[PDB]
Amino acid sequence: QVDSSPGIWQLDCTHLEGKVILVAVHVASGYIEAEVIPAETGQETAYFLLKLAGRWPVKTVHTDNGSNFTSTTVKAACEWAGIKQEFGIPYNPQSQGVIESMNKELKKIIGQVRDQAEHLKTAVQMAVFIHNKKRKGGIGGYSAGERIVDIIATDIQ
Amino acid sequence: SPGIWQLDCTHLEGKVILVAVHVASGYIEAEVIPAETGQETAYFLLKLAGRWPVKTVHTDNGSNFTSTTVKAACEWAGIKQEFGIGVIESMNKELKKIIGQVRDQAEHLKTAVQMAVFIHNKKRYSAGERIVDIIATDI
Ligand SMILES: Cc1ccc(-c2c([C@H](OC(C)(C)C)C(=O)O)c(C)nc3ccccc23)cc1
Ligand SMILES: Cc1ccc(-c2c([C@H](OC(C)(C)C)C(=O)O)c(C)nc3ccccc23)cc1
Ligand SMILES: [Mg+2]
Ligand SMILES: [Mg+2]
Repeated sequence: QVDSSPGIWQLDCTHLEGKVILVAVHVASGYIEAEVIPAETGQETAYFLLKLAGRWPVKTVHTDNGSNFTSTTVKAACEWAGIKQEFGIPYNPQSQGVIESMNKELKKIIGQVRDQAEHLKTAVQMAVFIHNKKRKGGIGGYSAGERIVDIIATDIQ
Repeated sequence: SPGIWQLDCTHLEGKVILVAVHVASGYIEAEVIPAETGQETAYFLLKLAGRWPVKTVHTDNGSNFTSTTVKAACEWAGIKQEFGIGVIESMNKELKKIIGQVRDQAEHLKTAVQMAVFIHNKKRYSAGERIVDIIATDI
């Protein structure tokens, strides 16, 4: 029911200190990318999608019906880059549940490191690093950053 | 080799473009930064370090690259910095060539920069496929 194909991503906006955090999760691996955007608008979300599309083979982006995600400028970026958009209810279990859990875990890590940085965006990037490098499943287990690169490499191969 | 990166700043329309190149694959990441300072370069490095296993960053002697803030980000993330000692200079020349082709298609320079990064990394294996394979086979 939850699409874990190598090209599937879940995106959503979370909030802290009156600021907007655009977060993306590569569903199958748990790898995340986050950015603090000045406004919760299509222009900022489309620029974020353009950057994400340049690194990974993004085939599908699952979002809620938020005005920034359903905007013309996001549709133009997804269409230009060759990405499919799927809209669902905010926090729905099939297409928004993986990003819901990642946002909750991301906020927990930001709260731990917040003291270490002056700006929120810095603490957000420190928390993204900590999340993507954390090792899951036993001592010799792999991290999200290692899982994404392996999932995509074995998908190509 | 799997963790070696090169960083440099190029300029267009009075704006600063911070460009990273994964030497072994030709994969690039670029960002338009408001100022050519340590703060902007350290934030960019913090983002890059979160996706790829960056072991070394090679740069020139530019004040933004030799700053205490960049050193603090590299020390925190566990990255080694090397200064002086032309992969990024060829990538900055190719990136400007692609931006010039697509510049008409976008209003903002940053958008054209990201469109050019997409075109470069997907060209085709492609630079985007080479990085992911180099790192997966390294692991
Ligand atoms: C992991 C980490 C990296 C850099 C800093 C740092 C920051 C941070 O901001 C950015 C540069 C923009 C990343 C911040 O928000 O604290 C600042 C404003 N000045 C500094 C001065 C000296 C040493 C370090 C810094 C803090 C933590
Ligand atoms: C690949 C691509 C995606 C979106 C645009 C786009 C932009 C651009 O900016 C971002 C939204 C921030 C990407 C830009 O700089 O031209 C703007 C300001 N208005 C639009 C209106 C209608 C359709 C598209 C756009 C341009 C290129
Ligand atoms: Mg939402
Ligand atoms: Mg220079």
